[PDB]
Amino acid sequence: MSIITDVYAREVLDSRGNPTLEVEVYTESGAFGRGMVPSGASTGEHEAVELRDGDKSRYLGLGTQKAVDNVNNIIAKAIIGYDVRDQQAIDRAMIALDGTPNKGKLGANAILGVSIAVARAAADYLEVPLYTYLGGFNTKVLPTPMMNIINGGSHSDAPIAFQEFMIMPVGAPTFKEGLRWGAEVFHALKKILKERGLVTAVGDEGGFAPKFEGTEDGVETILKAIEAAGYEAGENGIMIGFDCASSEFYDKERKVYDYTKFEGEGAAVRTSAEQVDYLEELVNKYPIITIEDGMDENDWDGWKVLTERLGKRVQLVGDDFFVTNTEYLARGIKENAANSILIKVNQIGTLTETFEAIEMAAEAGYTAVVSHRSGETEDSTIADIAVATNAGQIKTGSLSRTDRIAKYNQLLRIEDQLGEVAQYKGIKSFYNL
Repeated sequence: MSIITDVYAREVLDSRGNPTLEVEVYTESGAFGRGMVPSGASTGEHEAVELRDGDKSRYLGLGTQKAVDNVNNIIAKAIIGYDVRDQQAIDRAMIALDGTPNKGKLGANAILGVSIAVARAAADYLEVPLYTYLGGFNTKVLPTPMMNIINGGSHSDAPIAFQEFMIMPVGAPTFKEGLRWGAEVFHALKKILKERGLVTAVGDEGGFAPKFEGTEDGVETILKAIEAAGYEAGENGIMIGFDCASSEFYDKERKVYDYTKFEGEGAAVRTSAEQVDYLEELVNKYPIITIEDGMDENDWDGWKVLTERLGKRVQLVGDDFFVTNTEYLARGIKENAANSILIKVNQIGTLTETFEAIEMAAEAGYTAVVSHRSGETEDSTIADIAVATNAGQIKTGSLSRTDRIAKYNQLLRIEDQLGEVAQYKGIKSFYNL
């Protein structure tokens, strides 16, 4: 009755028009779950591998017919017959079935698709909301969102090194209001960009990549839009964060942060020690609450110095530093590097391992920030994961494009359902600080 009778994958498209897959799970009783998988770029060899077809005549080699076949031909027969509620047993079964460390045989996308589909089918079976199924009875914290409002780095032609600039409505009373604050600042910013004759078309995540003069111009324009929408810049209103993605401009063989990469030949070329100083400059100069990948993915002492210097004032998120991998998170914790981790579900491949990463972080006093990918789908599972774990934060995009807005809407539904029980922690989300 609760027993899984069908597991079926198919090829669909992500928010960038590139193939991905979805899986559907049915129980004998007819309970249904669908899991869609986002795109996963790979950073190193120590991460779940998304399986692509490689046939360059078709979708530029980005097809997923192989992963789909793996679900239908290998995984389905293995998993069919399990109770839909045995999430852990099922995920482990799939890890063993693949038998390789990076889930490269069956594909991390095939495995995750099934993991999510089973969880959602289980919730449907039990007739409870997904966050309840994942987290148990004590789910209640709506996440303070960090919203990608301006893009730099490779996602831009402006002389800015940092990949993302985000706003966080840490001063809002509820998620619903916080979401409105973000939306309003976003519309004010669009208005400001039009006035300056800058481009208001959006990137993968719904933000702008305007031809600013440099990093200071960008930040100051965000501050402009924050004031224009009528909110405070600070802990009582809206604060700012970075995804530096500094690995993208780290010279491995010179061991220095080379800004000329993205900011032209006048740009600074900084040693780790100087990288930490520049970040500190910005933190003193601006209402910065969070900084992601401020150091290089393998610059472990650089991370240690940064954490020593700002770790008590600022959230420091390891994204490529940790790649949702508890082996790396464990070392960060031991070595006092970072105080936050970016959780990308498909960077690891199962919900079970995902939640293990979230718990390891939390128990070390680190925050876990559930994250979108560049290629998204109409799925909003990470909304439920964020609430399920009372994580307190989420990173799921700017305030346009349904590939982002779907998560925000789902969060609205969850808040609405929790009623008086819902909590929004704002600045108190940062228990790592």
